[PDB]
Amino acid sequence: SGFRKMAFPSGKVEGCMVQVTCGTTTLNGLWLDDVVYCPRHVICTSEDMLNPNYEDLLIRKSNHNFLVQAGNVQLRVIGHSMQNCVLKLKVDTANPKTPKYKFVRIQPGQTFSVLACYNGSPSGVYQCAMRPNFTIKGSFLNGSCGSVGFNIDYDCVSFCYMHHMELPTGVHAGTDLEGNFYGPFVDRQTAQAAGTDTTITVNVLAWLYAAVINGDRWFLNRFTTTLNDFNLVAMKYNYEPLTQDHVDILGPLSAQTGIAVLDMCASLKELLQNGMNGRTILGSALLEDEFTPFDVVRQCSGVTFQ
Amino acid sequence: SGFRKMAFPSGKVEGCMVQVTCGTTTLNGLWLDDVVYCPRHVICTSEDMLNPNYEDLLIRKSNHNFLVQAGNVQLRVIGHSMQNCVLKLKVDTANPKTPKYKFVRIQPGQTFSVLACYNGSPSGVYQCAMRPNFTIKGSFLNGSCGSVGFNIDYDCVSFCYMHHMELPTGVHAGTDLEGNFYGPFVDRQTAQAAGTDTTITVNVLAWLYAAVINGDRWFLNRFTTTLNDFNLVAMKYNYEPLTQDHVDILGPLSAQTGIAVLDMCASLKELLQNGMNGRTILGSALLEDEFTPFDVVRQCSGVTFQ
Ligand SMILES: *C(=N)[C@@H](NC(=O)[C@@H]1[C@@H]2[C@H](CN1C(=O)[C@H](NC(=O)C(F)(F)F)C(C)(C)C)C2(C)C)c1cncc2ccccc12
Ligand SMILES: *C(=N)[C@@H](NC(=O)[C@@H]1[C@@H]2[C@H](CN1C(=O)[C@H](NC(=O)C(F)(F)F)C(C)(C)C)C2(C)C)c1cncc2ccccc12
Repeated sequence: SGFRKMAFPSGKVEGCMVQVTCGTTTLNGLWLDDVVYCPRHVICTSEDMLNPNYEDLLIRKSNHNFLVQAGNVQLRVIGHSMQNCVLKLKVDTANPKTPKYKFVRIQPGQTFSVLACYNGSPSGVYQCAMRPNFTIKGSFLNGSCGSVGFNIDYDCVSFCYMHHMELPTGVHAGTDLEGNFYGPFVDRQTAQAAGTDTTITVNVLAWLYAAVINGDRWFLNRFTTTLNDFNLVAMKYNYEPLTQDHVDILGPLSAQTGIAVLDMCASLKELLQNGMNGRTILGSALLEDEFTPFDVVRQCSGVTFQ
Repeated sequence: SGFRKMAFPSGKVEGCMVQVTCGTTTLNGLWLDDVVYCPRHVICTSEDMLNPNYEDLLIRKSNHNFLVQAGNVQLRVIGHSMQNCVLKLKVDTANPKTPKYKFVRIQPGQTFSVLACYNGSPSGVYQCAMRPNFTIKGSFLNGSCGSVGFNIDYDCVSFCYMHHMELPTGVHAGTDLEGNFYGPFVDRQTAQAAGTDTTITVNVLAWLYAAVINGDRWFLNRFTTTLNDFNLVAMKYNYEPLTQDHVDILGPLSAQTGIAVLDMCASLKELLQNGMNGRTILGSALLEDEFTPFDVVRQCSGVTFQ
């Protein structure tokens, strides 16, 4: 038992991280087979990143303007192209550590692990969710651009996120691995801001099931509610609506605990209307929304990856 | 910016995890050079683990009673011995993935990363602290015995923890890598229980500094206090005493924020006496004590590992 915000083992991704330098900008790249992926704003300078034209900036570059460092070895760039907001740097060596991988785009509400990197060297790993407003509440400093987010499904790394920028509220925005931003953010230095967020209702319910599984039951009650009457309460507390597909996804957890999904919604209603009254759930005094039903089954049942 | 509970990249440790089977018990082992380390209770059976004599149990075992699985390869055990509560299984192959490593024993209050494993396959990574009562609040199921806790200092893995058991409150107990338990726990199935815990004061203060660095300042005040008058409040709220060495360790963070350590203690006093009044700090409605001053400097400055 116990419940922790748990990331995937990062080894398979560590072997893909490299350092990309262009001009006086250094950031991280992702080396798979003979391609290095990195944020296109690497080709910009301080006065470029105000309002850049990336097609213009890139045509003025040469293969030799890109320095790729794989640990303490020199990768020769033999080609370069832009794909949306990422650069693809063709190099003369295939990464021998290339795992089986996919490029997938995730939904707000889903989670992934982040391997934060600086100068191509991995620094730490942690678990994030894609917020409903398409930002992520990450932990990122100067130099961290190009760190990636991923999930692991058996032996295959599904890359879903590459870091590009920090917004004024301290949250982070980036792209999928085909270079398409999550949310309405652009890789240029405007006054852009996050925009209003919501709480991920199905995840909160999943985490309440994790708490029951781990022995926290004080918030349970004999009450029930209808889906429609629950969603009225959700809207007022800026939770997002619960759908029948969410109820279905919570079925296994419902079955395992014997607590009907709509019964747990009634528990959530009461928590939203009364608060917790000085008590905690799974070591938190807040309702946690960054665990999916999958994450909970994973950790409260024990699946591995090879 | 941002602040996350961040673990070390796990790759260097993933390459050391193996599966150890003896009888009908399977758990995890740690393979360094030509030795596999694992909890000694692997040699016990259901009726053995009540009150075992491990010297008796081990003399009745042979090298061939230990099955060591390194992925999908067979390691031949060529020797076995007991060192306190761990077994050392001499195998006929040195682990080619052996990192530079040390065996260190940590202090309550210090943190480490855990690579939870099942059947020798790594499942997830997360960050824990050694509680003042020598337990850890981990996330561990059947089969997870022998997963290890570690820190990384540049390229060298300092192993500090190997998992042995879950206590009735759902918290976890284990040993250092020389087999000596943390705390007053034994690898036998008694009625043993955690014992009373305290909050790690210096860590809370460090985390308050992380919050200031990240823009949370609402809990700051013009008040100050003396170390003695702070420690009077700490005792009443079951925080542990703050020492002058703690004040010194918090110096860099103090300097960086311009908030004197004793000023931040006065802020902590007020938080303990008034609570937070519906506000949050770094996304928490509780005072967090599982980040050390080092962890905070690490994440709010950006050190890597190679
Ligand atoms: C990458 N290592 C770094 N981010 C950038 O360099 C991007 C890049 C340039 C500015 N930028 C930013 O993240 C923002 N800028 C913005 O315009 C904003 F707010 F997103 F709209 C700054 C935080 C630097 C002002 C362009 C082309 C958008 C990076 C990544 N994560 C965190 C972080 C923290 C501090 C400095 C740089 C950071
Ligand atoms: C290892 N994979 C497993 N732990 C054990 O097998 C140890 C081992 C036997 C019993 N044990 C336990 O962790 C406790 N037993 C206790 O006696 C206690 F509470 F610690 F005092 C049980 C939780 C199984 C009752 C001995 C020799 C102490 C393990 C490790 N982590 C979690 C976990 C959860 C469920 C089952 C087994 C678990």
